[PDB]
Amino acid sequence: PEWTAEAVIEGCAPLTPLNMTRSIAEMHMEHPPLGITRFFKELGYKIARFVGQLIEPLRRVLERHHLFGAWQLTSTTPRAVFNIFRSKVDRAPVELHSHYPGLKKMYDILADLWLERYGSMKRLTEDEMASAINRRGAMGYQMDNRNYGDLGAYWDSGDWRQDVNTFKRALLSGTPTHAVYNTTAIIQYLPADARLYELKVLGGLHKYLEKCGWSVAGQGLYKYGDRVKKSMDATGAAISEDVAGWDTKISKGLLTLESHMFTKLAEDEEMAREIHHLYRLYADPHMVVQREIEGEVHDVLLRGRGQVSSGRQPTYAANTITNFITTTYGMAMTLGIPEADWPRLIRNLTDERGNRRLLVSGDDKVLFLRGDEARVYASSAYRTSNDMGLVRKDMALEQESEIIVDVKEISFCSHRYWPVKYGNEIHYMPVRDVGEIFAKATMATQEAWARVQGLNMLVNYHHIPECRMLALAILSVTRIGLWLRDDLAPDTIHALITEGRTSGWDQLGYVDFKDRKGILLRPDTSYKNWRRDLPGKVRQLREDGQYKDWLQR
Amino acid sequence: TPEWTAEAVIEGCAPLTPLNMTRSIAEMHMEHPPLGITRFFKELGYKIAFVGQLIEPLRRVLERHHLFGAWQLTSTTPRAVFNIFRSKVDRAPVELHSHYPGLKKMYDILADLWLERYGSMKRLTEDEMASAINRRGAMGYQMDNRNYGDLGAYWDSGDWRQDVNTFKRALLSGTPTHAVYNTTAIIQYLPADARLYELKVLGGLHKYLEKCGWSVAGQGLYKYGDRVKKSMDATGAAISEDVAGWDTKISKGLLTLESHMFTKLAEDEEMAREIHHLYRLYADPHMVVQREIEGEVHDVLLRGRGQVSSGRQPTYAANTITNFITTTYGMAMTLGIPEADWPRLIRNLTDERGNRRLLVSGDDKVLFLRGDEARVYASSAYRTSNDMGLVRKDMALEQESEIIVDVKEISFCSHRYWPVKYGNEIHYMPVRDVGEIFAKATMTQEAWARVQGLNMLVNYHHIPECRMLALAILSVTRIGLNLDLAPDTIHALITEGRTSGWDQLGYVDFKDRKGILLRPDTSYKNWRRDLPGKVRQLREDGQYKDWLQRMA
Ligand SMILES: [Se]
Repeated sequence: PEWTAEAVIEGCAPLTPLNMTRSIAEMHMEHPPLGITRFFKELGYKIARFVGQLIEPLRRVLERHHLFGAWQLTSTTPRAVFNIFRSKVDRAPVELHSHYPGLKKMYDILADLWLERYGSMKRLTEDEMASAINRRGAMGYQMDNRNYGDLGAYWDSGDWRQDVNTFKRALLSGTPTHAVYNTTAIIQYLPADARLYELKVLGGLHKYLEKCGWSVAGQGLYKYGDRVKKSMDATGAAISEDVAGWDTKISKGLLTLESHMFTKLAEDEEMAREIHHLYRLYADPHMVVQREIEGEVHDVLLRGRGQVSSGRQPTYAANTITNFITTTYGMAMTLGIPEADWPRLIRNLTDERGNRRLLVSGDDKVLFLRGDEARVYASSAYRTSNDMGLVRKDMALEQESEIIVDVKEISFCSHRYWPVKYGNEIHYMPVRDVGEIFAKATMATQEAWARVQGLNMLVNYHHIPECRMLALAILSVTRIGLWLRDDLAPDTIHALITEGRTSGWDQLGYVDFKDRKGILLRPDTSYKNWRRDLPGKVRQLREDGQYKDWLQR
Repeated sequence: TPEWTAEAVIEGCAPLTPLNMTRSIAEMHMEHPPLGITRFFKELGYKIAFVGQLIEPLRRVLERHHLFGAWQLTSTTPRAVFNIFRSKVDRAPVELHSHYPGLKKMYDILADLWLERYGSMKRLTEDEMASAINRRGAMGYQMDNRNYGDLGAYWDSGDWRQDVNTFKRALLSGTPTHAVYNTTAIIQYLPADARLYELKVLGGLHKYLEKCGWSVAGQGLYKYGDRVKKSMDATGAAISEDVAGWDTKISKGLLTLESHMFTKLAEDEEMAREIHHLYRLYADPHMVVQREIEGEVHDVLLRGRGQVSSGRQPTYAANTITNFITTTYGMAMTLGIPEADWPRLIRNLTDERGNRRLLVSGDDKVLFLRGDEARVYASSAYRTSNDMGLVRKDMALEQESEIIVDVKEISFCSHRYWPVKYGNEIHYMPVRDVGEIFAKATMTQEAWARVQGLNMLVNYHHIPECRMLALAILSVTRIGLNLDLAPDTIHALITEGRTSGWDQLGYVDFKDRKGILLRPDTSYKNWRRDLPGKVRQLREDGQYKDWLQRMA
């Protein structure tokens, strides 16, 4: 119903709403709006086998002492879909605060460092686009009638070349086609022709992130732990605070600074107008979310103001940049760093020099500081993020930050990092609750998709014994011939970790036996019987194809 | 029509039987039948066709009183290349002699010692390769059509990854691709993909040598004199004898022992097959040399048997191993050391214990012995090396060896070594004819010159004219090229940081500044006089620093 006024950000082109009458009509609303949301404006509504068996003998201890989670409601009813929307998404971002000129100055600094060092940003190419799509992606309501199976099918047909140009021409006129977000359970995504356009236009942001020492873009999970140890060694204190529902809290004001920075990176004038028009869409999101009232399912069209959508490929790069800026800003403000040193500050963070480091990935971030500046930051830095509504999760509003002094306690990208011996080298490797690893590996071509999880798990989680054995069991049960290949050997793994200074199955280390507790499986009777029965269990599932014995390693 | 002698059949060793060279020979595009005017090689066919300006005031003195010549002022006509080759390379190695059983035992003893102590040998990693290749290296005729600029452009492209596997797979099949040597003026080399493969397979030999007390592998030249003094201090006499054209005299029989030894070092059986197949190539060398007859330039494909090519990355490591084994075998035989003590002898030479010491680098060797055993070695040890054709350069066949008793008379790696005082320490530093030093040092051009400036300052600061030129080079080249050095780095290399400053970097004595070193006469003083102005005259738009201030 009643929105606050927007912020007036000097020096920035405003994200004026586009003419959405064409895109709204493609959704085919029938009935007037009910209006039961507190921030979103309703405009109208219309009437609507391999990994699992391999881990089944471990399922009971995984449900009881770990986060396997058989408590998945499977089908999210339309009533539950709307309930999640109303509690998590239907909340007004904080638009009015006094930090935009400071934040803008830092967006400008980062943009200038990037142009100075690496030049202007280009649209993605077809091969760069081809390597980045989720071929399993959905088509969207506005394009189901064209009958493609998914994104990969619609990509292979080459029909996207004309839809993307059609989408681009409609967007640049001010009256876009296919501009209304679809939702699933809340994941928000535009139709597939819109997603290839925004991937082509903004996909280059990832390239800059590959050059920044405070980003992990284009690095394997196996590289993260040493980066955490490296940053911790140069500082000694870390602050890792998650924000509750980060996507839902980004303001239209911050999106304006995002658009302003990205247009500044555009190589030509037209590309800048494309980026700007994409953000006119983003800051004025229209989406269709299901409800259920009196046994009747509705598709509900709702209008919001400037949040961040789940299923846009640029979101990761965009969230990563904005999380870095806002964190460095609040940090610089709290520590009293003068504006004149802000260029050196961003430069140093990018180059990993000095005694302050950041690691940022999406809404996930770790701030590294010396002991004295950590205490200063911990006592008051929350005041600035609270002004912008970036409220920290599971903490009281004004609780002082927890200061981490043990590198094994630093959580980042949902993992902690422990030292694992590789020959005479030590490298920090990821650990999380093995229920979560196993849950992803089995839910989150079925024999084809299973063999990827086995290849994934062996490279990334070989130091967790149960993860190596499930990986070797997956590889023994999936058939041959369906960076990591059928010929995946330790030499491939040692090159990723130690650049080939180690070799052989013998030099792939494990975690200490004492720490195989808590998040990892305690080696108990259920574990021993799983291991004892594992070779017998790989033989009963094998069918038809040719196979190799892996558990012997 | 050259008629080779019989080969040698060495017991216990896999023979280096020739490879099917048909495919690799066909890659050279030969057009005409052989002329056949070589005495040893068999012709198969033929086909048709900054620093400089800084030292210029010393050009006259360097050309008359030192070994400078007129650098980069002449090139070699094709007739001259073939004369060079016909005189130096076209000579049969000595394959038939009685020393192969004794030599194999020591090859076996050394291989067993390394395995026991340091484990098996692995192929180099991609970082290990990258940090050892010669980026300006040539591509080879068989690879010019791929339009790479040099080896670095080839390496940075990542196209080498499959070519090396393609080379590997052709080699192991017995019919290699790209196995014929190219030549330049005589340096011989395979195409760039082959040199990456052979560096990958055999590049690990270097790691073994860095652990041997008789090797200077992976040590800077600034460490050599102290090694010479330390070996001299433990012995009292030295014999330093150069072999004329060492590469041209290694036999196929000796290559069979090298291959035999390195296959034993391999960490798995397919590595062993790769090494042996590479030596099936080395022992059966095909190369293309130029010649000129009646005004017509030829590319002549020639086939020989079992000598050593220089444009091969493992050649250094292989040569110093064989140099050590043949020298250790000759000394043991001549001194009457029984076979049962050969394991301890090799171990002791590796550990720098006992009263016999060796220093080996390529074909350069110095044998350190007590005065008594030095007399025995000098009077007959040449018999054994003459038997293997390793004839000593510039001496009669049976001239007794020169016995050296003054540590400063010892030549090793083209240098002699004089004591230079660093604070209260003495360290032996390399000296040679400064005409050679300046000649060796004479875009990428400015970057290259500045590296010669940093190298010369590190290695030759004790030579005054060398320090001054290096400081001049450091003042005339920009800051920030693609190569901050201070004396704190130099002392760290020489005295482990026990000394410090410019004022503790020693000089040679004034009296010894003659002969090989420049005499500080009128040409020298005028050169020093005009150097600051020539430095300013040669500067271009970069950011420079003055270095001449660090002397006078
Ligand atoms: Se395992």
